[PDB]
Amino acid sequence: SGFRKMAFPSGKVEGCMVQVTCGTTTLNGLWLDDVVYCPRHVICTSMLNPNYEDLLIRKSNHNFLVQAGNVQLRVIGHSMQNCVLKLKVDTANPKTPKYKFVRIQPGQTFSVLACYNGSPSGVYQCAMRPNFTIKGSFLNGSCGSVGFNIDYDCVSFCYMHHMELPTGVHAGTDLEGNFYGPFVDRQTAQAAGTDTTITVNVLAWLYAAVINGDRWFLNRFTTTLNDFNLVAMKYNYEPLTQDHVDILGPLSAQTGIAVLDMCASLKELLQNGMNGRTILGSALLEDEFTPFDVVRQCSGVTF
Amino acid sequence: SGFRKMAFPSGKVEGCMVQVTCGTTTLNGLWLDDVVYCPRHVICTSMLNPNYEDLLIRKSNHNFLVQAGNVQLRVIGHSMQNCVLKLKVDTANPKTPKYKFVRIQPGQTFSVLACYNGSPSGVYQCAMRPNFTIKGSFLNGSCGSVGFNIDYDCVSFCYMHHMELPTGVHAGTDLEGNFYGPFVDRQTAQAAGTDTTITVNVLAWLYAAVINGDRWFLNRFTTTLNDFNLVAMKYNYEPLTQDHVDILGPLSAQTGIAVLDMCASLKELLQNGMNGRTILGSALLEDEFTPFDVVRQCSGVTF
Ligand SMILES: N#Cc1ccccc1-c1cc(-c2cc(Cl)cc(Cl)c2)c(=O)n(-c2cccnc2)c1
Ligand SMILES: N#Cc1ccccc1-c1cc(-c2cc(Cl)cc(Cl)c2)c(=O)n(-c2cccnc2)c1
Repeated sequence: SGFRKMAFPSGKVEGCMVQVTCGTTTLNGLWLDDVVYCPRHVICTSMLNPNYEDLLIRKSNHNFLVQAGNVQLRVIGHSMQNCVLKLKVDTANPKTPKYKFVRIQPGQTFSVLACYNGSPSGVYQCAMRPNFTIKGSFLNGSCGSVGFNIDYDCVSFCYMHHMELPTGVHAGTDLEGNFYGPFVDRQTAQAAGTDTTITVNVLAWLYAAVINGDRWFLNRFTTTLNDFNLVAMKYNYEPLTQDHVDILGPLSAQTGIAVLDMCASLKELLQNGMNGRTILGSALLEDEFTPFDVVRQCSGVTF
Repeated sequence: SGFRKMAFPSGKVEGCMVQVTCGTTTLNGLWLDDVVYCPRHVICTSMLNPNYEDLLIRKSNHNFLVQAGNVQLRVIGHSMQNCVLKLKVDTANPKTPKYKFVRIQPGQTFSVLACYNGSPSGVYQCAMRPNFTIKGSFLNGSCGSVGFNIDYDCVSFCYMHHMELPTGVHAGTDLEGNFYGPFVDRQTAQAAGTDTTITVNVLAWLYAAVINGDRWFLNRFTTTLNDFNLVAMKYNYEPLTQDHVDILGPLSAQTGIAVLDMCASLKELLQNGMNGRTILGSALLEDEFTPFDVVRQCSGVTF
């Protein structure tokens, strides 16, 4: 029993982290096979309106210093794919895991391995917000740190860190260099859009709570999907879809509580608050656990 | 910016996890050099009053099946140190990190690598509670999972998981087999004692909040250590010591807020609640971040 914000074991990713230096800028890169991936803004000198095509044409391989621990890797090629720089190196990473690159949907969670100067610092879990920012923990030097999920022994990379926005939340790309959200790797007035709460995740966490013995929020009522969504939109929650209801199926079956029954609990909680009580140690409704996350942690999958 | 419950990178520990099987019982072991450590209750058949001296005398080396991935390790010796079994194996772990064994004080935090059948599942952070339990996330099969801190590249192991108590919290030992708290590895009526909140940690997290721009709880007042402790004891908080005040020094200096000034804020928060506001994303006062944890994450140390 118990329920914690749990990240994936990070070792397979630690073995891929390197330091990329271009000029006076240093950040992190991801070394898989004979290629190092990193944010293309490593080539900028500080930026208002950079032309990265021009900036990269003016670089050579010798301008890129890649260090894996203390061993310097020799850069033998360099190209640009969207907002990611790919540096071909002359030796393949002997620690390359089985991996793939995936672009996730908002509401999905992943583990972040925060890194500085190519050295892992810490691991934590977060979600892709509906407004395509993440609420991470990132200091200067963290650019190029990656987010990932692990299935079997395959690492699915889904995030590379590029920027902190003015509100202190974070923006980045998939491993093909495409930003999540409307953001651009430049200094402009861009800001995080209005966010919403991830309804299906909140319901997943309520199921997690029941599995762990928190039942005080349950009630005898059921609601209709349409009438629940009426309340969801009023409290700035994402609409619940039949896809979401179907995804909550296995948890609904383990606990014997129908999805629309649990929706009636969430409506009550939104309308009345918790009256000084807590759920799984929280005084607010938690929305960064997916249904998969709840089953994984409350049933026990390993990697 | 940002502030997350951050665990240490787990890879150095993943390389040490193995499966120990004795009879029909399977759990996890920790393989360092040519020794595998695991909870001694792996030799029990289910237990009301086990005599582990008798139970171990009746075992041989061949009763212990140790698997590191798929490679079976040959057990060449077996002994008992307090509540931990030590199985000498015929090959040293090639992935042994620089390590040491430490026994921590209540209020200290560590990362847990939850494991099943020798395979890492997930990593999370927790604190040793004042009542010497931890609020972990542990399913059947998790015994022998370890907790640790990492400094430089040295892993300090401080917890091995032995038991879930009736309230769903967890009990275990240091890596020398000594339980934290009064617990015993037997089936009895033992229960978690009354817990308290870790005051110095709460203050550390309030400093973390200021560093991250949450200032609404600050005020012009200061309190005396004695008058603060008067309020602490009323709300079931641990007494604040001059050692604690001194430990909060560097954070007090970075923010320019005196410890006893911050204590006045905490008194106000205990007496009045938050009035619907949050701090670092929480609606309750968080107490599982040490002062070291705050400096590490708000300043940037790596390993
Ligand atoms: N690492 C690194 C680094 C190294 C040298 C120089 C600058 C950086 C950098 C650059 C950006 C940035 C910001 C914008 Cl608005 C647009 C663009 Cl293109 C890049 C940034 O956000 N951070 C950062 C800081 C804190 C948390 N998270 C990310 C650090
Ligand atoms: N693994 C494992 C395992 C394998 C085979 C048989 C039993 C176990 C076991 C044994 C104990 C236990 C409990 C008490 Cl009260 C006293 C003693 Cl000596 C041991 C236990 O608590 N768990 C457990 C369960 C859930 C979360 N965390 C810990 C699992």
